[PDB]
Amino acid sequence: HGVCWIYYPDGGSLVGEVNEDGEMTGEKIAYVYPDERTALYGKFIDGEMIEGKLATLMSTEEGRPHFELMPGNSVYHFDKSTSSCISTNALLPDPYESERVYVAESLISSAGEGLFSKVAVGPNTVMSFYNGVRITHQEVDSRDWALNGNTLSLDEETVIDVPEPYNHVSKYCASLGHKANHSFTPNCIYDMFVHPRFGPIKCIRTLRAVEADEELTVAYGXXXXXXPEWYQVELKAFQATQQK
Ligand SMILES: C[S@@+](CC[C@H](N)C(=O)[O-])C[C@H]1O[C@@H](n2cnc3c(N)ncnc32)[C@H](O)[C@@H]1O
Ligand SMILES: CN1CCC(=C2c3ccccc3C=Cc3ccccc32)CC1
Repeated sequence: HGVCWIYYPDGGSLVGEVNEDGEMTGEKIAYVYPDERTALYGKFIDGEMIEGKLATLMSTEEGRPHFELMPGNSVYHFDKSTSSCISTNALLPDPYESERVYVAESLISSAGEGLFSKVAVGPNTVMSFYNGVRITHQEVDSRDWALNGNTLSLDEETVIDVPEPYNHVSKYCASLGHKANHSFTPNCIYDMFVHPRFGPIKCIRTLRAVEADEELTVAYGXXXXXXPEWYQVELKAFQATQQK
């Protein structure tokens, strides 16, 4: 009857008063990120973000949230990608992600850029979002493997991709999950995420506590889709660690 909270398994949530029809519709609805603190507050229709302004969940009293707007004019809307359009605002960063990760040269030799944590956080922490264009498994599997570096399977029907030129931060920085390099001793995994802006995508989630400026890596693996040695090299070394 009063305030409804809808939690997703990823730890994010929708919160506000429902309308006469029991829908999350109004001007005082919020999406709350998995930190249970960073929030997008404002106009939602049936749970879908029309105009969310950056906010902080300051306190909750008997399930009733108290939000304060952040300074400035950061505004967001449900903006699900398509087969060809990655975003209506490719250069508008995600504010939760901006506080937790950054891109820099990978510490892995000859591995291009990598993703690094800004913060010390514990296990199972959502750090970053893997948004991209949505394409079929047929398109990915039927093309040259060298076009599939940024592909990540979403579900039975869809593969997410971050194709050129969006693989460059100067062209696309709305999410950064695609900047995480591979490792066989990763500190992170890809995981399902339901994002108020990007819709259903995947996220990067730590497997264990990480330190500030630690590089974030994920096991990509185990044969690449479509149609490398750096994989083969580390695979062997990883194997050796298991025996005399
Ligand atoms: C999903 S992107 C990761 C970000 C990428 N390094 C960049 O600069 O945009 C995957 C690509 O990064 C490189 N890469 C990822 N892991 C690597 C590794 N362990 N060693 C060498 N290169 C790696 C490969 O070129 C791969 O195609
Ligand atoms: C985030 N995504 C990156 C690409 C990826 C690959 C891949 C694609 C092209 C070239 C190399 C790789 C490396 C490992 C891999 C292994 C198994 C399935 C997919 C992948 C899966 C994870």
